[PDB]
Amino acid sequence: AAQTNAPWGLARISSTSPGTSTYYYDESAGQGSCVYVIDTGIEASHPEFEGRAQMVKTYYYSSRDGNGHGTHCAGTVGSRTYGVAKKTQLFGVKVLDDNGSGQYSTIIAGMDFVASDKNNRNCPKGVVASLSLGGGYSSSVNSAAARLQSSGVMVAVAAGNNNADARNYSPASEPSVCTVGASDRYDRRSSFSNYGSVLDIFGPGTDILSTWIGGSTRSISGTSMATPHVAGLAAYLMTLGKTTAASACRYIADTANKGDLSNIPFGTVNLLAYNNYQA
Ligand SMILES: [Ca+2]
Ligand SMILES: [Ca+2]
Repeated sequence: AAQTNAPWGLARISSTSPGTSTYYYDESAGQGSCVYVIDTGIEASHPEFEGRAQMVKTYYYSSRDGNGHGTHCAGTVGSRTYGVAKKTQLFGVKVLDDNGSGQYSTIIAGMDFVASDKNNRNCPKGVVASLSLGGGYSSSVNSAAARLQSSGVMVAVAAGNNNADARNYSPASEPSVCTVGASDRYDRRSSFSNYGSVLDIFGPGTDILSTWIGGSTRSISGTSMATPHVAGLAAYLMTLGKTTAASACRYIADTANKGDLSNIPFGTVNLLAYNNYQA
């Protein structure tokens, strides 16, 4: 299948070179997989989700996304127009308030919730969790991410936007999950992206168009945006049977575009997420 005039990030993950505008993907499109977006919530009623999104848990007064951030990330995972895996099922877990903030205890609870809740869902091709959040180092937050991964969920997390070594941020610094940096449309490391040996992979993160609240769209930047590209790609690959939740991060790194990025510090991987599609 081919989506013409796609957002640049989608085109980039289906190309060996920058500058293309078509997103090439297998029609299966993540059908049968499930992605939990652990964030500010998801505007499930947005036409772009086609009824495939639902809120399953909130830690605040409402399950509504009053911010936009969660809806944007969910859109990059699985919206019709802006999504990597266009037929996946999306589950929203609201651990961040409408200002985009949350305590570590709540974020941890949200991860442990997903590890249990997945056992109640029909996700035959597998389960992914996308965490576009983080803050300073916490061994408890890292431990929760490790638990979620261990329970059989592919965990993708943002590297952070401090232009620093991600070793000092959580859950970015947990080695067992998939830590995602951001790149721009000219194959440069995004100027804000964290780096370091704990990074597993890069995805598109600068000027990413996706869904927003109020049934709208907008373009924003961050490692928050790169992370759902990788989460969606994992769901897509799991549906194709190419990999499993336990080894998807490794498989994505193995099959990535290598050496394409510039402004990568020595010691950080030069790997860009790639779906290896061939018609
Ligand atoms: Ca290349
Ligand atoms: Ca890792």
